[PDB]
Amino acid sequence: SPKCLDWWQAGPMYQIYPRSFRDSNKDGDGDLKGIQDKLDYITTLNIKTVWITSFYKSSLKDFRHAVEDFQEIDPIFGTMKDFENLVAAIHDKGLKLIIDFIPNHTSDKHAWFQWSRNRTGKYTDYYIWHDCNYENGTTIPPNNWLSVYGNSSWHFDEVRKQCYFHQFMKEQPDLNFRNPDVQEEIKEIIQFWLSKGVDGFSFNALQYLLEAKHLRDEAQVNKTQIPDTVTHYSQLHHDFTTTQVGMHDIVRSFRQTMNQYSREPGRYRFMGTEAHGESITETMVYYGLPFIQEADFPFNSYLSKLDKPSGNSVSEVITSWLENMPEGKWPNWMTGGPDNVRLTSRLGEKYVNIMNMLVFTLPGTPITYYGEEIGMRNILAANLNENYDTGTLFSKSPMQWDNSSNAGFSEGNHTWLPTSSDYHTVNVDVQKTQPRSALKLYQELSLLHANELLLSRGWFCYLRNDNHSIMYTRELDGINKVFLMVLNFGESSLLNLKEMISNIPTRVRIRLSTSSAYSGREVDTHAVTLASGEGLILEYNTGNLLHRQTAFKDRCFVSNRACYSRVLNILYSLC
Amino acid sequence: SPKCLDWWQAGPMYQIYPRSFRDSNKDGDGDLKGIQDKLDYITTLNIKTVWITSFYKSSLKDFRHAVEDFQEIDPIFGTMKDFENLVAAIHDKGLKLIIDFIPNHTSDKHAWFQWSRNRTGKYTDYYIWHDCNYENGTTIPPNNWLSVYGNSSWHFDEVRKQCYFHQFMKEQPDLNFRNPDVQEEIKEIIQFWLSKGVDGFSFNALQYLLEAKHLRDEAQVNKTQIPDTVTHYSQLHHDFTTTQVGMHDIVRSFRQTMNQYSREPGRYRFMGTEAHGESITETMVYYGLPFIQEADFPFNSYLSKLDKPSGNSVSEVITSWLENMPEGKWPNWMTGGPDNVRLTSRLGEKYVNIMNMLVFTLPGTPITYYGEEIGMRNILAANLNENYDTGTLFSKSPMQWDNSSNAGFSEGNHTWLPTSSDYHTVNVDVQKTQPRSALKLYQELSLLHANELLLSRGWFCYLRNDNHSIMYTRELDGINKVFLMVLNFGESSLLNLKEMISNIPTRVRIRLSTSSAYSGREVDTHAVTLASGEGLILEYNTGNLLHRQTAFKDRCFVSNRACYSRVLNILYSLC
Ligand SMILES: *[C@@H]1O[C@H](CO)[C@@H](O[C@@H]2O[C@H](CO)[C@@H](O)[C@H](O)[C@H]2NC(C)=O)[C@H](O)[C@H]1NC(C)=O
Ligand SMILES: *[C@@H]1O[C@H](CO)[C@@H](O[C@@H]2O[C@H](CO)[C@@H](O)[C@H](O)[C@H]2NC(C)=O)[C@H](O)[C@H]1NC(C)=O
Ligand SMILES: *[C@@H]1O[C@H](CO)[C@@H](O[C@@H]2O[C@H](CO)[C@@H](O)[C@H](O)[C@H]2NC(C)=O)[C@H](O)[C@H]1NC(C)=O
Ligand SMILES: *[C@@H]1O[C@H](CO)[C@@H](O[C@@H]2O[C@H](CO)[C@@H](O)[C@H](O)[C@H]2NC(C)=O)[C@H](O)[C@H]1NC(C)=O
Ligand SMILES: *[C@@H]1O[C@H](CO)[C@@H](O)[C@H](O)[C@H]1NC(C)=O
Ligand SMILES: *[C@@H]1O[C@H](CO)[C@@H](O)[C@H](O)[C@H]1NC(C)=O
Ligand SMILES: *[C@@H]1O[C@H](CO)[C@@H](O)[C@H](O)[C@H]1NC(C)=O
Ligand SMILES: *[C@@H]1O[C@H](CO)[C@@H](O)[C@H](O)[C@H]1NC(C)=O
Ligand SMILES: *[C@@H]1O[C@H](CO)[C@@H](O)[C@H](O)[C@H]1NC(C)=O
Ligand SMILES: *[C@@H]1O[C@H](CO)[C@@H](O)[C@H](O)[C@H]1NC(C)=O
Ligand SMILES: *[C@@H]1O[C@H](CO)[C@@H](O)[C@H](O)[C@H]1NC(C)=O
Ligand SMILES: *[C@@H]1O[C@H](CO)[C@@H](O)[C@H](O)[C@H]1NC(C)=O
Ligand SMILES: [Ca+2]
Ligand SMILES: [Ca+2]
Repeated sequence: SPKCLDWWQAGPMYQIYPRSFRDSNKDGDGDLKGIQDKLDYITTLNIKTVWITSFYKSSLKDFRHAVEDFQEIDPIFGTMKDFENLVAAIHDKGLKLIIDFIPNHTSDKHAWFQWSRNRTGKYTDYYIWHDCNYENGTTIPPNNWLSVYGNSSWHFDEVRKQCYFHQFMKEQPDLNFRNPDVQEEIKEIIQFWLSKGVDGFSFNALQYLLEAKHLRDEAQVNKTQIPDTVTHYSQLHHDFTTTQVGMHDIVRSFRQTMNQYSREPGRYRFMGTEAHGESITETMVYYGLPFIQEADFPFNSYLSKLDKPSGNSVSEVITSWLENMPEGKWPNWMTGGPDNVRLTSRLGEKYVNIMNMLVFTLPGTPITYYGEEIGMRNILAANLNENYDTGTLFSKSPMQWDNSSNAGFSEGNHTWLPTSSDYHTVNVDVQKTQPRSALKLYQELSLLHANELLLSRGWFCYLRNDNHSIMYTRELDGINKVFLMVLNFGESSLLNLKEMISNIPTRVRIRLSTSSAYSGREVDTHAVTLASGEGLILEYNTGNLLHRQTAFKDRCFVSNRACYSRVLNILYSLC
Repeated sequence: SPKCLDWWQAGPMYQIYPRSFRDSNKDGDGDLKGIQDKLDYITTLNIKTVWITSFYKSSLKDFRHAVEDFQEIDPIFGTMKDFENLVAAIHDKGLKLIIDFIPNHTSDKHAWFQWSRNRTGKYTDYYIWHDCNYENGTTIPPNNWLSVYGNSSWHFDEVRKQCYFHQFMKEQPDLNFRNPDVQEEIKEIIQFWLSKGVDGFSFNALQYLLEAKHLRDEAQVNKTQIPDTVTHYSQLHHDFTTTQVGMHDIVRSFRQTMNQYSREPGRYRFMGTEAHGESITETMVYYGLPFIQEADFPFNSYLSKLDKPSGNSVSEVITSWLENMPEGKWPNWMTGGPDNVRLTSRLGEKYVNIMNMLVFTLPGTPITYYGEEIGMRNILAANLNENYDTGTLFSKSPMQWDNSSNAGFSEGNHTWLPTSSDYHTVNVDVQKTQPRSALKLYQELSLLHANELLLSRGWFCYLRNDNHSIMYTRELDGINKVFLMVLNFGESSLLNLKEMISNIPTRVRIRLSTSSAYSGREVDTHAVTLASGEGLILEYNTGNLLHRQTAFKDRCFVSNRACYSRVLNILYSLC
């Protein structure tokens, strides 16, 4: 008898950017009270977890953040009581809530830093201070290290008369995780939010926690370049400021703090991490070891990087994640996020449905960014008098609920960001009346994913794939039924499935289709037609399963194998 | 009720260089059968653990080693049966046996390497192979990395037509610990020796297990130096070939393999490591974490580095180890070893006794190198027709047992190394007849250390120290007795102890003294005389202990605090 799937394994996650979900008090900024009013809509999506990005008291709301108090709410989002009412409303709905945590830096207005730049007490080495020659407005940094946004990562502080370190903007001084006073502070921040009932954290920017103690220069990517023109982050090799040797042991103490709150059954606290962008073998380290426990999964954002809808492009993201993942770990598929271009603008409107069908039929936890379920798109321009990253700001446009003032988001006259011009046709109210929309298909896949027992605990055998088409099967032993997903990223195709499967009848029934005209229509596997961005979930009966054979041992995947008993009507792991 | 001390915590360790202990078959090389004949002498020293350095089948017996078979014995030392008879003899004596393990490299005659240089099967990537331009006997290495003994660490292999990596000599190709086939091989070597009854391992050269995958050049210590004259290891910064990010996780899997054999009580398997030479904060990482288990202790060889007998020199080694050590860990004190100059030649013959008294009264496990108990010294010259390191060879001279042929070591005409000329006066037989010798005092400290309950579980308060004198106290709460160790590394001293302690009577009795004339003589703490290399263990009665006060909270140390009950007659941890 195998162990039940945890709540973070069983249902999709829904990532919300709280300043753009729903506005309650007519001021143009979303708030925690507005998320509580729309909890009913989240349960129609069969969502399991709500993931709210940062809402702490912040002096900078971008550039990975500048938090002035890790135990407070920013005023625009509400108060501490408004958050406690939201958590009670989320739990009584049967949902879970995970929140963003960034432990790397603070704001230069944090009380810890105003005490540190004065050498007040034990706060003197909460940050990384160093002597640097400064005069006439010019400073000589202790080394050639560059900030992620590009300039010397050392900044002179006139009060302390030294230089402090920052990986990000100068408003974001880096905390010193080599001393144990700072790790006790972060330990107390975790315990404060886990006490309020938060079901887990998403830790971001963990690869920047530690830097080399010797403070030696980095090696330039171009060896023969004049050292005074090195100002771009991509012009250096980052061997001393990223993923130092003691970094994963700090992450493991975060996990051990969260184990104190995850003992009682039903209240396991989730831990997730932002993946290393340029390396997938460094990402799989966060999965932990057979004897050392770490993150529950690192968030896989490699599907949200693709800017060309190709068959070989998607196929490569899938196999590379499942090949490198440790043996019995849980995959996850994130097709969009706050800092990448929305799916409709990146790939095209004809690919919205095919992409919802992909992440819901792959093995693991599908993670959904708000607006992706209705085919939302990037806004073309904005006018913001606040410090934001204009390269990534346009995917945070307010949610489109109906055809009304500000797409039914604010009920005021102004919103912090403009809504898309096509909210008259693309909105939640309109899409849930028409029979086959982007929102309707999402609700059919979310419901299918919930109660199938074949998509949640079934094997995954990835069949061959020419470009422009992806095929794979989900199957469990004692079920006598398999799902066959055919996804066509090409211009068209009329392909023969009897050649490819060799385990398929001549008449199979269509369980679901993105075009949605094939409601329950049967098809003949001799000649199946796929119209350039269409996907089918075929369902039929068979005994000879694909993973039993020796030809497919290499391309079948399962997290924890468990056969099914038609007699006893239970999963059992002995098989 | 606190947990009992393990066998590696309770008694001293005795390090034996097996080729120089005792020769059985007249061939001039010590063997495992010769160690079994002298087990009686090891129990007169009250030794708990025997530590035998490497004896595997080796093509190179120095330069950290070149092993041709990790599951065989070198012929000069005996056979597999001779080892099984030695382990049975060691256990039936009540002793433990730990052995050396080096997992970094092999010999170029290993079967794994003769299969790897031919690309035979899965052995093709057991080692680190790379393409390099070779012609006319000259080779262009893949980067500027240097071997520890100084030259390019890449060597061209004519059969494979590539370059292989070696941190040490070219006869020692480095294993590839990034693939899992090699870590399964080392896992099976550990299980093979733990099955034979070996009670633990000493892992050496663990900081060299991993190297950077990118193979980028190191940074020169002298930035403006011509790159073709960089041939010394000390001319580079070793950021890519030493202590890479995944190294401690490989050590932790070694520990987890040894936990399968350490479950039954009385048979815990010890794990020790060779310390990082130039850094003490990197050494304390091997102690592990509160939640991740690693080495039981890293071997502290900082006492064996001192080449000047100074009071401030010894005092600095002691405080730096106890300050940086994690909270409840076990210290260890190694005053000599196979690769450093013996204690008599490094400091002087007048400092042999004072150094035995130091490591036996400090808190932790004292580790003894064979010959140190009788005041052995380095030989002046040798004539070896084998590849050895002449800089460190002279501390491996054969053990001096009596005034006979070859100091009673071989019973043959030749020995692999000559014995010291002064074996007529310095030998075990002579020293155990005269009343107060180096061997006699060692047996009194070893016996005192065994059954005292104050030196094994007592606090350690390090009192003030002018140069030329070291004072410290060992005390437990419910015992009503304290030991006061006065060690004089200066030229002479007549010091007043009533000024320094303020808890001491005017008449205290001498428990032990290196000069040994003070057998049971009482002394007056008004004027105590110490003759330039003398040490006293003073013993008296008091109630107001030194660690109870607030002035000494900073300079008292204990591994696991536990008071003593005069009524119940047990240690209890609630105090
Ligand atoms: C580093 O910081 C400076 C701070 O001013 C940035 O400034 C640019 O400076 C050049 C001339 O020195 C101007 O032509 C640019 O207009 C400045 N930038 C802006 C946005 O006004 C500089 O860009 C930074 N280096 C980076 C980001 O690589
Ligand atoms: C690395 O940088 C050097 C110098 O910046 C580049 O070499 C050329 O140097 C001359 C100097 O007189 C410049 O006029 C050229 O513009 C430089 N070339 C380029 C492409 O910038 C060298 O090419 C750089 N290496 C690269 C770009 O790989
Ligand atoms: C690197 O390896 C070479 C291999 O020969 C070592 O050789 C020395 O070479 C110089 C001239 O090239 C001779 O004068 C020396 O006598 C050679 N050494 C010996 C021991 O004979 C060289 O020393 C090595 N580099 C080191 C060890 O730093
Ligand atoms: C680093 O190396 C350079 C060059 O090897 C040293 O600079 C001097 O360079 C001239 C070149 O004409 C030599 O004649 C001198 O002998 C070099 N000086 C020395 C001390 O070797 C530079 O000094 C070195 N840096 C050090 C040793 O810190
Ligand atoms: C700055 O320093 C002064 C004196 O050094 C101190 O009185 C003041 O409280 C400090 N400011 C802060 C914000 O700690
Ligand atoms: C003052 O600033 C100028 C900038 O042109 C600089 O060259 C000079 O060294 C500075 N001198 C002092 C004393 O700060
Ligand atoms: C949507 O809103 C517009 C303006 O508010 C209105 O004219 C239109 O009738 C609405 N749509 C429907 C279906 O009622
Ligand atoms: C919003 O602004 C409009 C004019 O811009 C004004 O007529 C209206 O009263 C405002 N609404 C609120 C709630 O203040
Ligand atoms: C060397 O290679 C040949 C053929 O490639 C093979 O027959 C031989 O066994 C190899 N030698 C060793 C020691 O494996
Ligand atoms: C041969 O060796 C000489 C060494 O003087 C070298 O200069 C030359 O490049 C080499 N040529 C070939 C073809 O190996
Ligand atoms: C030690 O050995 C020498 C030579 O074997 C011998 O002359 C001497 O008497 C021995 N010492 C004692 C105390 O017997
Ligand atoms: C040792 O060598 C000597 C001469 O060097 C010889 O007389 C003696 O017999 C040898 N001993 C043995 C055991 O071979
Ligand atoms: Ca940092
Ligand atoms: Ca290695």
